[PDB]
Amino acid sequence: KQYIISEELISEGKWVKLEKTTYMDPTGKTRTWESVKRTTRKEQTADGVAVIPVLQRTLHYECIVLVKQFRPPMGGYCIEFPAGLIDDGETPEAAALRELEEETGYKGDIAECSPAVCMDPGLSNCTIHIVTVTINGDDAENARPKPKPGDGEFVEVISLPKNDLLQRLDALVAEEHLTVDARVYSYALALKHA
Amino acid sequence: KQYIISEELISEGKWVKLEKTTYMDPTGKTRTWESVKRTTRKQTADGVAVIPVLQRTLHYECIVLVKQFRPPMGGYCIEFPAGLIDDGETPEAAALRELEEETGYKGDIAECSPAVCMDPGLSNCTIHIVTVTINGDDAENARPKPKPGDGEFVEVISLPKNDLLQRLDALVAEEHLTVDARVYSYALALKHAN
Ligand SMILES: Cc1cc(C(=O)Nc2ccn(C)n2)on1
Ligand SMILES: [Cl-]
Ligand SMILES: [Mg+2]
Ligand SMILES: [Mg+2]
Ligand SMILES: [Mg+2]
Ligand SMILES: [Mg+2]
Repeated sequence: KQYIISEELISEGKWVKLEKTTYMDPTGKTRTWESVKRTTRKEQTADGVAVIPVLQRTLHYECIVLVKQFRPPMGGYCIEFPAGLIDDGETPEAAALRELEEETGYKGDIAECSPAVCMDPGLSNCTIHIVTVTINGDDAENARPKPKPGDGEFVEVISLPKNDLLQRLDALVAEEHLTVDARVYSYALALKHA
Repeated sequence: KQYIISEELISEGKWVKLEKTTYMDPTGKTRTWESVKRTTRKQTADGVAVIPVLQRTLHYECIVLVKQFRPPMGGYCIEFPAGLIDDGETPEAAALRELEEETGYKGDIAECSPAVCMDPGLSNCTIHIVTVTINGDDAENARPKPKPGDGEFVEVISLPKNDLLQRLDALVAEEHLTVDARVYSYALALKHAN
């Protein structure tokens, strides 16, 4: 029934643009919407990846590896899955493994890769693949992992046991000014609910 | 250590604005970021998203989701029921309200998250995730009445909780829909639990 009629550029930065979207509603009426897009998306199947990194070690409970960094749009520190945009010609899986190593120091093994999923679809066209990766924390490569932050990247690693993730996140929110990502929270909630 | 120095308005629409944020990086170097914000924030958060657990005796427990055309996406998306919080509305009340408007179901609040971020490298947008149970055996949830506001057009899709990820994957492959990242994250964790 519904579909896009036109997309008009309102304003274009280096990284983000705003568009006036005209679309057909299901009654047959023409309507508009204000849409955010990135300018960096080329032939990739999504803008980025987010990594669900399950750190596995003998005689340890599994941990979910998270990152904390200052996010200028939020004006503060956020706890998130490791994540980055996909380079031109790069696969989602390669992007995931690369960002996970850059942000955390860990070398993961691919487990699964989602289809492109939408970040905030009432506002933007932005999409990611969520890539689940296991980390063999008994491997010597993963013994004392050091982040390789890029230019302007400043990332702290937080590994939380999977079996208590929601409470551990809540404890972090209680003891500090910082925001948990909605995908991380959704993941922690389902772990409780299961 | 890092903080915001100033925010420059680039473009302001009715619903969304684009800003250039100046911030201090941890090395002491001043840097810029392009940031999106909504023009509607008042509240605890921009919006709510509802995790609606449909409980009917002798049936599988279902998660109730919604399918809508999303103009920024140019396509249809599957999401948790959700909307913006009305000025002077509590998150819990916004959750029950949106759930009724979008699905027709009348639910009970189980728990409510702190404000969590939507896409923190792009925007300041935040929501509360509100877990709600729905007694599907009550008369008020027999023939649920969806009350769409002006221009909203929503289809309701209930999927079994214990199979959610496989059911979503199927909807993507066969219906060319985009699943929301929070929904996908929830589904993954249901599989990853234990
Ligand atoms: C973001 C975002 C949300 C909307 C939206 O519903 N816009 C409407 C509805 C009625 N008018 C006059 N504009 O557009 N962009
Ligand atoms: Cl529940
Ligand atoms: Mg990153
Ligand atoms: Mg990165
Ligand atoms: Mg809605
Ligand atoms: Mg509504």
